[PDB]
Amino acid sequence: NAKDVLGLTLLEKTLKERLNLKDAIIVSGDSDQSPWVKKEMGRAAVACMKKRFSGKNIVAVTGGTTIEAVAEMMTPDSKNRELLFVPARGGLGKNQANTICAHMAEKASGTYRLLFVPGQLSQGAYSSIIEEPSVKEVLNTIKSASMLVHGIGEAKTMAQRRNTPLEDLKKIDDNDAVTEAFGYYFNADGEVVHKVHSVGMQLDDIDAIPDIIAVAGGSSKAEAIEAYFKKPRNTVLVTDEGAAKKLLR
Amino acid sequence: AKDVLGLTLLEKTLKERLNLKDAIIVSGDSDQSPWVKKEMGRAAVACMKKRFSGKNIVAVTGGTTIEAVAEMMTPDSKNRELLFVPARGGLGEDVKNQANTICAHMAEKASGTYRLLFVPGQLSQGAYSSIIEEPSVKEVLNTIKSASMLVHGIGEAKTMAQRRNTPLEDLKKIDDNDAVTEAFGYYFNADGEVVHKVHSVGMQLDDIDAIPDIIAVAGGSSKAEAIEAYFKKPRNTVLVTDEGAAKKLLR
Ligand SMILES: O=C[C@@H](O)COP(=O)(O)O
Ligand SMILES: [Cl-]
Ligand SMILES: [Cl-]
Ligand SMILES: [Cl-]
Repeated sequence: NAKDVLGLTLLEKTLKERLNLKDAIIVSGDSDQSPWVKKEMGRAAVACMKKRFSGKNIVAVTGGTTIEAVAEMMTPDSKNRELLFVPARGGLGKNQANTICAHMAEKASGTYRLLFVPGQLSQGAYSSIIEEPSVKEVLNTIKSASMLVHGIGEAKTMAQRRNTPLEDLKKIDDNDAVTEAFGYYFNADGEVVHKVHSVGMQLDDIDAIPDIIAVAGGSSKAEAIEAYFKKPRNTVLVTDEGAAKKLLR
Repeated sequence: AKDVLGLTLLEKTLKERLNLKDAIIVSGDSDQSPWVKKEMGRAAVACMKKRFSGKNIVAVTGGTTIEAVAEMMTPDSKNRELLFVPARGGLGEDVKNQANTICAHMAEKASGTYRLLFVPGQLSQGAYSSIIEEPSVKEVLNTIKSASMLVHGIGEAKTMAQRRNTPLEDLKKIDDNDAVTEAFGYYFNADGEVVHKVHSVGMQLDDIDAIPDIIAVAGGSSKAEAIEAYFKKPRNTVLVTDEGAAKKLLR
């Protein structure tokens, strides 16, 4: 067996003993060194998604480069189950999840619904917009997600990449954020320390989603991945040896 | 990973079909996706390390697939002794694809040692008779006879004949005799029978019987027929391949 000779089976067993994980899927290599490893995580994640699909599916997705790799490897479902894709969230104050969710849907021969992309407005304007019947319909669809597919990032990297207010950068630093996922920053114990001003999915909502698949790897993410899974998330992690071996040794 | 990708079942099907000691299959098709050759390299390396003894004499062939094995080689964590030797040579490859080049790269990457052997293919009878008696050549031939492992590729006959410097007379022979696969300078027909042997120093086909660990690394859809034909006879070999080849073979 390939997974036996590469040592992945024993490694996945141990990663699941260590982290709060429903299951672990580890591909060979370190994506920080070998770019194509992101594509193999993509392949593995798609295969995992397809094993979990029910007859009808609403799949919420995030917008980072590893989820893009999942979209690129997406293929139509052999079982022809019904597939609607949506972004898990949209920022307030470009939505990259929108791009990913459209690409993934086209690749799966599914359908999708995107979130509005507003200019800079007052809170009152945003509050009025989210109650608009057309917008509310997409938010309710996101609330009904049967699956979430998301990345995990280093906190400082994510906060700098965005256009994060100086007040919030200080909050993020001062509260020792180390990891980021779906618009939330968490500390080393996996506790929320800051949330991006967003619409769509909230951390409390993940509890009710039957299938959550986190796709994240590379040796530079070992600490972020460990922190995120310091609490139970009922999540299957698709990762690589880069991250898994650095975490476990 | 292999579970969700269906690779675990594919490997069992392939191992049975070809009578292999083991089959290891990686995701995708190296004909569409170049990185897949790198993953075959990685899996081959793991395979080699699983089978290393305390002291090792590893015979290596050339070609771009074994070069990918070399590229993916890393030092042994158990720090076992590793000497790499080219299994033959004088096969008419450009230097970049010669066993003598690949063996040295693999040794470097493994932090092992290596022996050089360069004896080109089209020496006169007199020059060839004289060169094979030179101490450096005789010594390395003896080392090759002692190989504890062989790592080799498998090619399509036509593809190999074309890439190599193959004399007009021998192309006809390879074609007339319906060769469909090639390995370490032997061309075989669909039944795994030798139909043309390249004259060269070093390991001969009968010698592989005494090598206890043989790892064949070859993939891509274009190779399914060649892989099938090579394994028509018992080879006591582990095959490292990809979805591109295995799925087409079992089609
Ligand atoms: O003898 C078989 C190999 O040289 C095949 O070369 P390749 O790995 O470039 O296909
Ligand atoms: Cl790697
Ligand atoms: Cl991502
Ligand atoms: Cl839409």
